[PDB]
Amino acid sequence: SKPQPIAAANWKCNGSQQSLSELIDLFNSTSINHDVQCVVAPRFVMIAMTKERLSHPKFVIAAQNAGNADGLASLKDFGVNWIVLGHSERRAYYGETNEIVADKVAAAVASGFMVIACIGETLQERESGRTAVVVLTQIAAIAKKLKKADWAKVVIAYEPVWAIGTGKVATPQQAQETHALIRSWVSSKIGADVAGELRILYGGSVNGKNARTLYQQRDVNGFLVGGASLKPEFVDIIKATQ
Repeated sequence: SKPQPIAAANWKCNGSQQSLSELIDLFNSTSINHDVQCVVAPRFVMIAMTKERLSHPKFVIAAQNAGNADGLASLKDFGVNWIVLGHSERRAYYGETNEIVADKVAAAVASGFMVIACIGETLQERESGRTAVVVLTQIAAIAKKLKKADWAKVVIAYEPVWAIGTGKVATPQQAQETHALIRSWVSSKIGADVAGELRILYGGSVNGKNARTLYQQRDVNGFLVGGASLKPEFVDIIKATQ
């Protein structure tokens, strides 16, 4: 049976204090009837106001990236206990190595954070048939820096770069193939119980209309949402996870 689903909002640099405060009031006033962990990641300079205003018991606040000693101590002091590491984008755009993100996941877990690590291929890798190789390389790099017990604090988000902000969502079939491959590797290499309890979320052009038929697939455990998370339809994406 599936582990607890997650619905995560990444606001990037978008929204004013007023527009974001309207979304928070909507979230606060929503009755959620099933078991789900909801996550909101505001820009750094909006973390304090979000902290003060967000009250729903099924919601936690996350930071948008954390590159060690430095900012981890600061975020921990401020009450923030989740981080979202956007590696598929940073790799594609700037050349960020797989070892860098692996080291960040390990350092965050050792400081007590829950971590959503975003892994994924480029348009060019997908078209050349290399999705499996690319994705398996990323998960393997992360695993090298972890011990078995650490996996309880890790969540994977499959976020192919061609689906981010483009309007081109993966089909339920494409998401299921990738999620199944990741889980299979984890079962063989790390352990069968670890694999069964791992959350694997899908991200890239998720919306209120397409979320339900993505969630039905065997190995999909929730969503990472960018553009549509700045809109009332985020509540529909939460409801799609049952």
